[PDB]
Amino acid sequence: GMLTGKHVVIIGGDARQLEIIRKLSTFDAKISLVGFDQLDDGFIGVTKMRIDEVDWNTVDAILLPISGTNEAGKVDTIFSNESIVLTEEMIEKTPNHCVVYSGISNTYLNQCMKKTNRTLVKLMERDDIAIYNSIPTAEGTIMMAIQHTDFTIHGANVAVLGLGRVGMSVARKFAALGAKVKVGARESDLLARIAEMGMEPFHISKAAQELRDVDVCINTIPALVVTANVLAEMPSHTFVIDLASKPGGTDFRYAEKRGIKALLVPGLPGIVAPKTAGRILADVLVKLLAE
Amino acid sequence: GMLTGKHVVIIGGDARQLEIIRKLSTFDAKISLVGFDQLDFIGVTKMRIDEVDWNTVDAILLPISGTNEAGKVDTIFSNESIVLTEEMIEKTPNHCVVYSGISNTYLNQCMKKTNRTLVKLMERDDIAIYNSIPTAEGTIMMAIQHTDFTIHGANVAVLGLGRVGMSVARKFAALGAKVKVGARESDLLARIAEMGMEPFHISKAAQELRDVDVCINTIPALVVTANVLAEMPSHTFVIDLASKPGGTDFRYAEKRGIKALLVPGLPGIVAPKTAGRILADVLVKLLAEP
Repeated sequence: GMLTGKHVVIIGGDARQLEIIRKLSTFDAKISLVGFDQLDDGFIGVTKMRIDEVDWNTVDAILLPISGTNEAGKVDTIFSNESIVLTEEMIEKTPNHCVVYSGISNTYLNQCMKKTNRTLVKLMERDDIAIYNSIPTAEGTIMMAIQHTDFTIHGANVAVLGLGRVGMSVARKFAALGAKVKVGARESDLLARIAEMGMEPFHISKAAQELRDVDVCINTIPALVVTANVLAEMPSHTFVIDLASKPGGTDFRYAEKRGIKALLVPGLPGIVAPKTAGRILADVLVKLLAE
Repeated sequence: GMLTGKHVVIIGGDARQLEIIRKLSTFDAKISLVGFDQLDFIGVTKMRIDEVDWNTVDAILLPISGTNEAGKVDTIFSNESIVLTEEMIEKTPNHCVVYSGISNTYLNQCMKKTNRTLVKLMERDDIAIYNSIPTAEGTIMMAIQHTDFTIHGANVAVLGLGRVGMSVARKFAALGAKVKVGARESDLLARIAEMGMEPFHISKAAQELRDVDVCINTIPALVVTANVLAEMPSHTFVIDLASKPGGTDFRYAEKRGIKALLVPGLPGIVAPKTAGRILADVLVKLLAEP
């Protein structure tokens, strides 16, 4: 009865959340479930409701999707067509010890927490979770690159921008699939690592020169790197997949203008491996809530 | 190795034909295009089937699928109906070669009766191996798309280590799946081991596929039998890449509730430009031979 006597509100999400809802249930947690009216299924301890029906002063924890909220406090859900906004007013009704869990945050969300004096846990800041999550993200990126190109990834020129937690997983998989992979980064240790991985490193400051023959470009850097000048030198058929958190790292307006297909693609793990991704979150959540 | 003086008629096709047209134009072949009135290409003459100067055609290039049993030639670049008849073929010079991917009864019989040579490009080992690449990509794309779990760490079986199977297995292994490959011949079982994968004798499929998440068939024989499917996990996804009717008992699969798909044409679906380039490269060589 790990989570016995604990009350959590689960607000929105995707298929990943189904794994979280299930595990928390089995551990005897009380669960108020918002944004899942389309969810035909039932679970022990789970009560579906509207955000305006939540009993805030008894909630030990608020579980938001990996994406958190938007700048207006709006929470995404694929299990309802209903709008869900998480306000400051709601959060202040919670007990002092109430903790909010997300994947990532933003200014709006960070500001709510700030002013309401509530703790916020951004699960994606845990390098381990971030690394595990890079696996389905890469899978989704590969699936997309294959789907949206009229040529094979095998033998194509592929650039990955950034050799962080995701970039490292993404680049490795394009290479293992037969792409000629080049990775852009600023840090010398990272450029060294790229070389060690048998890939072609380049200093990120030379993107414009280095991307002129690239067929597929995957951005992981959370900053404007795929600028107009970069885009201007790219082949007309290039596919840019931007994995960086909104607004990403691409001049989408310019890409569009010069006819380069560029997409900002979040939530890939929820789309391609929701069971795997969700169970990972569920496992960590059970542990964290049980502290 | 130019094709100057060569007259080729390209009848119908799809996006892969665009790359064939482009190579041939570069190699200076004279090209009559039938069923592309919606197109726009430099160095080509668009026309109707009924307008072709057969008397001077050195080669007829058909879609990968050839024709229907009535001689109909499909195209996505025109609303015009096209049927290649014996009468047309008969008026080509004696040396005229017809190129397709595969053939059928109609085509085989036109060729027999007119005494013209037919080349079925899909039968070539080189073409088969090149095409295995976009096939493997399509397969990976599909496996990723249809599963709620990562392929990384999943149990994946590939049946057959032939032309297609080797490429398919290699790519799932690169993706971090735990890959087992079924084959009959001891040399292929050896190769599977050398590739870092788990081999198993094809005759033990029923037994070895009891814990498989994704099963990819490449064997053009009934190997994913009722007995095999009856032992597999309920959630298993079967992708059958073997030529029709494939190598799976789809009717038992369906009743058993096992997801099983017969998936032809991956190269044309996921990479028609590469598929077209592969065809173009062989075609320029074959077309330049005396």
